[PDB]
Amino acid sequence: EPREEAGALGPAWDESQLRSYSFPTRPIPRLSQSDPRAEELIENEEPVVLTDTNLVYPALKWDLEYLQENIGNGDFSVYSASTHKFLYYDEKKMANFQNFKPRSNREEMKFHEFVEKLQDIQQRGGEERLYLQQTLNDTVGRKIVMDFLGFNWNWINKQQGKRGWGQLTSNLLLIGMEGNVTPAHYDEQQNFFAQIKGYKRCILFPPDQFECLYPYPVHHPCDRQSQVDFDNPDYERFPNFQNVVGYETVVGPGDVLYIPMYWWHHIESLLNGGITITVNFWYKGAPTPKRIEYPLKAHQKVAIMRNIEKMLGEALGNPQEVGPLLNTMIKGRYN
Amino acid sequence: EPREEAGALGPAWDESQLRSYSFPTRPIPRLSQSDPRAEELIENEEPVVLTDTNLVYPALKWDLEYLQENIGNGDFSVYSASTHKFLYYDEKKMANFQNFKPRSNREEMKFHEFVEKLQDIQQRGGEERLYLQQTLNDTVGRKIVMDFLGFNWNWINKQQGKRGWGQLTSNLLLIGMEGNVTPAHYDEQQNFFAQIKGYKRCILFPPDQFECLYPYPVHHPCDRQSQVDFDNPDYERFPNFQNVVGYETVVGPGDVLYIPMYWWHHIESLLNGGITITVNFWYKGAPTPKRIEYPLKAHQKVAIMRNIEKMLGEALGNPQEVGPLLNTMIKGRYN
Ligand SMILES: CCC[C@@H](CC(=O)O)C(=O)C(=O)O
Ligand SMILES: CCC[C@@H](CC(=O)O)C(=O)C(=O)O
Ligand SMILES: [Zn+2]
Ligand SMILES: [Zn+2]
Repeated sequence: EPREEAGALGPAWDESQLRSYSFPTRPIPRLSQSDPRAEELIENEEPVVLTDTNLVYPALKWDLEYLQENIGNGDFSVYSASTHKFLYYDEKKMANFQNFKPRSNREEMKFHEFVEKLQDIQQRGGEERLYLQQTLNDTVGRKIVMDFLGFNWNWINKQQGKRGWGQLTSNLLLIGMEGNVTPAHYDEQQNFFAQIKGYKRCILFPPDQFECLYPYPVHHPCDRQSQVDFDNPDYERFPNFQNVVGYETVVGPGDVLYIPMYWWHHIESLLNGGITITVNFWYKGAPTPKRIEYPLKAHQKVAIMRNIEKMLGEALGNPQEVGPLLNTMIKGRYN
Repeated sequence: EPREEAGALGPAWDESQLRSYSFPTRPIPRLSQSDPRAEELIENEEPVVLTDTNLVYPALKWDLEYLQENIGNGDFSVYSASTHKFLYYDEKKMANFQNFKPRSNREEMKFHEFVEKLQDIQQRGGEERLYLQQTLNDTVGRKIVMDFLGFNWNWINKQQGKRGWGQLTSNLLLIGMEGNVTPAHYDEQQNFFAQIKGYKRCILFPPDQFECLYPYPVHHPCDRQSQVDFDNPDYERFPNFQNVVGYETVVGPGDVLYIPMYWWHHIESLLNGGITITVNFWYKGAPTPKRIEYPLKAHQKVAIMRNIEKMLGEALGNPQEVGPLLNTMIKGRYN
């Protein structure tokens, strides 16, 4: 249920701001960084919302006005779409599938241009949607650098060490409009998802629900994204989606959600909730141990399936032939 | 159609001695060793019956009496079955499938014991069937050694050189009863199949008919054998068997059939034709070239599929899990 803001300022959100879907869920635990149960969840690669890390405490003051003045004059990737769904697609893989035409259009612009184009839309009441997704880099201004350095690196660096993870891969700056949705997908890296402004509903599915969520082929641009339209699921093509069960939570300013590697997640900025701001923290996972302990974990089987698809594309000399060969291998032999 | 024996001795066989099957066929070419078309077929890895190689000319005099006196006192593998079908099974793989109970029973016996047990069956009119399949080795007697040395090694050694094949792997001595059948299967080595006594109907299918013949899993004992009962094909499980087209021939004494590597073959000793004797010649194929030329040949795709199944069994730690994972990879993603 919804949490209550301090100072009797009422519920920060209410259930009417959540989109409706076909599957059940149960809540992700919301715990203190000092709670041993929170450490055991992260250790066991299960999601947990940490409420008091102060991970991005300096960034809680961030809003569009502050950022525009201080984030510098670098280029920012801004996506546009006529729908609320911002399906991610790999442009490098767009050669393998010349019949894929994305629904989101990426435009590279300056931050003040992003703010203005957002102002125009709001002014003219248009229905176009924007999502700014840009990796933080050197080009940011001095005050953002100061904020960045003020993150709680003491806490997250200990997490990185305790879990044996690799190095910090990148921080993504995410600024979306109310109602924006990132469809279900999984990432190959560990993720601390640090909410700054507004509220995001996060729905996670463990890696052992691969069978229910039907990722695209590895060579398709939407590799790692679910083929299922959560708003109109085709149960004839995706029958096991009827068995999908999620882990759900709403993160607000100051919350950090641990999204373990290979865990599916569906992320939506609450309806009529204003703009949302997030910074994520992506780390390479721990190295695979020399002695493989059976039985394998679900995410290890996912990794095997990915490797098979990759190698089959290399060996055949064309990713389009992967499907036919795989069918030939199984029809009447393993099904 | 049937060939006519020299000396006006009538047709060596007639169509009534062939079992009836559901698929069409067209004849394998019967050519002279000196015919350039025969060399081009072997070069292109297509089957051909060579009528005049003299490959096993010294062995044409072989019969049971001669062999019993001279083949020595080594052990011979003799298979028994209540059916005409002698389905091959790998005993080393019988651990992976503890629910597989073979229909053929292997007994290790002396050659005179093989002749006697065959005599008893004939005497009592029993319906039990035997198939002697034993690799020729050092234990054979002096007269068999003389015959073996008299094979046409000049011709076959040139074939081995011209085609870049590996070394001779083994010679199999095959002695079966009339009506005996070796069900459809493919071998990973090149094969010159040298008929000595009696007649065998050989039905071959190219490697690109993998989809129609439904081999067992690689880890099953019947790896490389077809799952289709040629006498009662289950078209619900094996629908593409209705599209199978074979290459057919009957080999007699003095014929040599080139069975290219990975080509399916179904071999049956003609009905009411007496005992059959064959010696085959298995060679490792040429090495795979460093630069892979696309498009791939059919047998290369078969090799890829085999390797995937093998690696998936190693990686998962259990061959029984290969099927489930492969299904998970494809359901709703590549089909
Ligand atoms: C562009 C990726 C951002 C994010 C989802 C979101 O907040 O809309 C996500 O999927 C992740 O941090 O892994
Ligand atoms: C045991 C294998 C013998 C042979 C078939 C047969 O003559 O019954 C075959 O399949 C081959 O030479 O490859
Ligand atoms: Zn993600
Ligand atoms: Zn064979």
